[PDB]
Amino acid sequence: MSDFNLVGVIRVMPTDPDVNLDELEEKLKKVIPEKYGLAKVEREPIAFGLVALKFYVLGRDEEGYSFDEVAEKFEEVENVESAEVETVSRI
Repeated sequence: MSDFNLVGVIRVMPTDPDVNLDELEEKLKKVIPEKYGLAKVEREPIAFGLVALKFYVLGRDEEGYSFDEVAEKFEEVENVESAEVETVSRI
């Protein structure tokens, strides 16, 4: 087929308000495995001083692709409190 037919949006919550965001994204973007693609990075700041990051990761609906997998790789990065897969959709 050659394209991407799925998108999984992973929400990452930083450990605390003081976390440098630009650096976080840059680190997370390179932790994204080779076969996945990036479609969009969004910031959703919250009232308490923190700002959640939303990654729209591209993949395929075939063995070998696991959005929970990249969420986990995301959780290994420093200053990341947690990474979850909010939803997955066909594209």
